[PDB]
Amino acid sequence: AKVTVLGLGPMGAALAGAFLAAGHRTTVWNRTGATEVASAAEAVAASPLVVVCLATYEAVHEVLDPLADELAGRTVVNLTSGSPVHARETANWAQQHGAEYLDGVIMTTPSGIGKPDYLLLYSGSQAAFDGSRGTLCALGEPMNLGTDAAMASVYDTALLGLMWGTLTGWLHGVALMGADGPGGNVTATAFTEVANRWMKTVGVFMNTYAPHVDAGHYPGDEFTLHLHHRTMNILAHASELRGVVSGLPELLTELTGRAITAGHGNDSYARLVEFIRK
Amino acid sequence: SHMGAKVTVLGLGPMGAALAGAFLAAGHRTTVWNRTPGKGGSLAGEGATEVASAAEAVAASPLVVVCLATYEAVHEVLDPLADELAGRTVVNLTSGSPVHARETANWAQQHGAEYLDGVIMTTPSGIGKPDYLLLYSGSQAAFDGSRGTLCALGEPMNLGTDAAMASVYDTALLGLMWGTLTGWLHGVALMGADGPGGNVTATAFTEVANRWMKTVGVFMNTYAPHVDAGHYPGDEFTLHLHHRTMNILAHASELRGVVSGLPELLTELTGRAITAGHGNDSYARLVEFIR
Ligand SMILES: [Cl-]
Ligand SMILES: [Cl-]
Repeated sequence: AKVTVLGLGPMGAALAGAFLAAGHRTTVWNRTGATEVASAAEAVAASPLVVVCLATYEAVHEVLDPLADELAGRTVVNLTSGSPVHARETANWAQQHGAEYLDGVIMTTPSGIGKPDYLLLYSGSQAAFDGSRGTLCALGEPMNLGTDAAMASVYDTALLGLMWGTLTGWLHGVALMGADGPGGNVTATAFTEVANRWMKTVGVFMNTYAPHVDAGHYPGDEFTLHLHHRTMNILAHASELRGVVSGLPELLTELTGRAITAGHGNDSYARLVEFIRK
Repeated sequence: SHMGAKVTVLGLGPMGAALAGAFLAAGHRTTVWNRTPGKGGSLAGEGATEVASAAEAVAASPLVVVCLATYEAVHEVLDPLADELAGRTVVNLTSGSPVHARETANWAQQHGAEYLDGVIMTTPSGIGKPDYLLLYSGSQAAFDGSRGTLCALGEPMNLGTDAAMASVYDTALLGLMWGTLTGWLHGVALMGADGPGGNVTATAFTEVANRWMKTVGVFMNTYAPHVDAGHYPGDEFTLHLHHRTMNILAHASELRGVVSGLPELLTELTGRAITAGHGNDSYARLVEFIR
């Protein structure tokens, strides 16, 4: 399959190599076995699928706006990182000039491209995703978020916050396990061996609590917010004894405490969405 | 019927009665006791033997599983049975402190009982299900000799030889759970909010999130040797990048009215690491800034 990569930076060059490794006829172009052309006009003309990874959405428009007429009948997969509004604006512009627009985000570094274990998230034209999915598989596992092009930007930000939340609880537990004391002086590798098994149950919690959020009904069942707050105060006590100062226990008891004061102690953790949202 | 291994459960609260049922369902000759009568339920009809005294329950099995309200109650029940427990295996799944676990273990060693201190990483309805964890620490002889029976409750993991480890592990794993779930709630509120690419349901985001947690699990496994080595190479995701992308999350959350305190925590923690000159280092370098 013919595919054009616009932008051969660290990530861009990784994407072009993934297409070549997967047996695609690849044309490349950079602002600074692949067939490199000297102009973006030539690159766009060489393929019906044009993948874009530029530094900013401003760079995307500076390169693509002069090519407004050349893009009719083509598919534009824009993996550039940017805001939800810029993804929507580029989607509308592409729709104006007759191009199928898929906005995407790469959920790994340049060295993760080509490996099918890393995710790339796309949102926008469904005909583009379905028609291009086999080619996009060269870069990693493709997921279709839906029809709104701006979804990929929001998802990346929301998934990074989930990652940092996980990693901050992990680092807190690592220091907790490493501190001197009875049952302490455990290495981070030993703790993480158990932690990664435990993450299967944490994933079950998230799967259990998402319908709670959507329904506005948060049955506490066997793990009420009373018990969360109860055990969070033990974590804060243990952390103060073992010298672990991460700010997490203060965030958690204050959040649950506000929900308890509101009278929702008999609810599940998902009720706490009402206390971080507007 | 019930010709499997003989096991006693002390304590018939919701969790203890769940443990007894799981032993029965696996076919074990199960003797049960509770500090107050009438809390056996359908256990005796399911094949268990309820006895009136803890001394009688202890003498009925070479494996004694303990699940009471507190370690105070543990000590009150076990203290009079010092000689009765000599030569037996005591598996104490009561929730408590590392010191109480250690006090109980040292008492057990004093009187000739093999002691495993454990924690159950689920609720009573999770006992006997799939992939739910029970963590044990203490006597390796007890773990290896009792493992086949303990599998009736859930997936057992041997944490090591220090009996107090299980208590510390439970507290550390809960913090990891709350950190994950608070970042999840943050993403839920971020995704559901108005705006381009928004108004996404929590269920839709979570299906994507549960795929993403495989990569997040790789980050933890990658960073754990960093902490143990004291060497935090940033590679292609440095603390500089973390901090810069955290500011986008902070501004995006501010726009969409998501107020979790997570973004301020992350930028503050990474900010001190960069000010100290470790911006090129990995996320694992931050362990020195909470230690
Ligand atoms: Cl670039
Ligand atoms: Cl009790």
